[PDB]
Amino acid sequence: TKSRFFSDVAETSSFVFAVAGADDEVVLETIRLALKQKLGKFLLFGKKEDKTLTANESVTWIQTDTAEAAAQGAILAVKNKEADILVKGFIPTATLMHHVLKKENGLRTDQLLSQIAIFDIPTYHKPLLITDCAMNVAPKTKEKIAITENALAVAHQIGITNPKIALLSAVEEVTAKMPSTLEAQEVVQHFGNQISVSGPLALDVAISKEAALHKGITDSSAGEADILIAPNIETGNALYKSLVYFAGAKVGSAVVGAKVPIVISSRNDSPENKLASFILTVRLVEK
Amino acid sequence: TKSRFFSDVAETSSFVFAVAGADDEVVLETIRLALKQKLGKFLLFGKKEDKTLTANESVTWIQTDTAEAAAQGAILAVKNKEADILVKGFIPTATLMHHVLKKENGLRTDQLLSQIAIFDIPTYHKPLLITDCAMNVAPKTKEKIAITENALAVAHQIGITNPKIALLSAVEEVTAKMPSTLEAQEVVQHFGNQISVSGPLALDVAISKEAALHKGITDSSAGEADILIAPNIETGNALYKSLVYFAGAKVGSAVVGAKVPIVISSRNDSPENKLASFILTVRLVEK
Ligand code: NI
Ligand code: NI
Ligand code: NI
Ligand code: NI
Repeated sequence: TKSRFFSDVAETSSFVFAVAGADDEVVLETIRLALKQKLGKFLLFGKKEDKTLTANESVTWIQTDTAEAAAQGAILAVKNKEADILVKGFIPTATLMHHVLKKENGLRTDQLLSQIAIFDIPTYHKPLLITDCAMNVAPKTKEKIAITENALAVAHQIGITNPKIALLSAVEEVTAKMPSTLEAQEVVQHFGNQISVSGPLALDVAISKEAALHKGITDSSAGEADILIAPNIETGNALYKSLVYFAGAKVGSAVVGAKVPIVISSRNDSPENKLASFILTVRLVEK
Repeated sequence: TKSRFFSDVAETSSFVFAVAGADDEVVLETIRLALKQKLGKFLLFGKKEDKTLTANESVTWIQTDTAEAAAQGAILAVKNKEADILVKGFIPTATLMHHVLKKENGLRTDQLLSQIAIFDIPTYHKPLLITDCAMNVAPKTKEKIAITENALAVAHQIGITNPKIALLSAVEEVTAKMPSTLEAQEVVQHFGNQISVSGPLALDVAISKEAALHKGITDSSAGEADILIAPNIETGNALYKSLVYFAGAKVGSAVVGAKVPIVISSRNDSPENKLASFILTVRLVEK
């Protein structure tokens, strides 16, 4: 038997999702699913109301004929404590973040923003957090620190014990030929022994006891990573997708580091994984 | 029912493997397995003979007390047409390649060398080639071309029809923020319509019809990639490992682009996957 982050017991909740661009089924489907299980309530900023959806007592529609004003309103709702979670609707991520990063809008803090995802992978025995798979493109040491910090906050917020973090690379030898290894090393040195952080580690070493041993790695944090820190966006994303498409993984994803959790789902995500993202952000709301 | 590259019918063969540093079980185990099914014959350059192994009529032992001379002999055996396949034994990859790349040793050609791997993934329906997962660290456009060229040669040599190639990235929007996308684009433009090459593509788009459609990608080469070209080593390697450790994949791997196929297996690989690498290189030998 394994540990699962997403159980068959529906998290319920009264938190408010502000949806920036509540249009198109790719956006609405997830909202329906949430309502079905009462995951929370919704503030919808959109062009064309779905009056079959907005009849729900937990739904309120805010007409916005502009993607600009759609992001703008959803952002302000959160700023004013009217919504707990920011959700990107049918608009570009660039448009949402342009407003999210606007300091006067008060969502930004000192932290780098980063995407993070939590996976239930049937061939793993516990939940796996992977970051950053969708936002930070080529983070260097400083950014990787912040990304790891955000991962830590997330682990703590959602009840992952004392997480084992693995800075991912292609090898565990630190070499000038492969900067990801060097940056991995310097991230590890930032934290020292404050947390269980290690790397550079290839993936096998990070999540397989057998592989570690075969590579002469003898501790008990190897093969048990709770959090992987991608070396670059392409690695994080490939990994994310292989888990979903080949490993049969269930995954919830969010952008963290702002005053509220942000959902930024992609067009390809299954309704189930997009719901899972809602659930994750609900689990991330600390009052 | 799916197509499998590695069948239950054992490829047999009379080709000769030259093993550079035939020592330690991590190296020998694979050789035993090959012998069991008569995959081919062996020229072993090693420190300490295994006389239980070398009694085999298909095995000949060449005493070498140096990793240097171990690589050196295995290389010369291939140069002289005494062996068909070069296998790295219990020595560093750096030591093997130092001799492999020595032009006077005649293994090198005009081509970039690259690692490539062929996967049978139960949740995919046909074999998947992924490159480069272990050698080229940060290939740019020129290198990615060569890598793709090597992939093409490999596809042709092993009977993969007209392969669909996908230049992998985190997104399909080409942007200056993410050079992998730009380089992907320029690789695609090198080939034009000579082959089915496309990208930048995130992984979902490359190997899932459903995902492509969800992203407004309407052809019939999407969701059917036969070959993925990694944007960088960390992505290729992560992908390789997730397939093995999470997707239950069977995988054979080789370094290609030299006069003979080269096996460079890692300490963590299962004996089965290492055998699979032997089989792949047997399949790669063209006389
Ligand atoms: Ni606490
Ligand atoms: Ni520091
Ligand atoms: Ni032909
Ligand atoms: Ni060109």
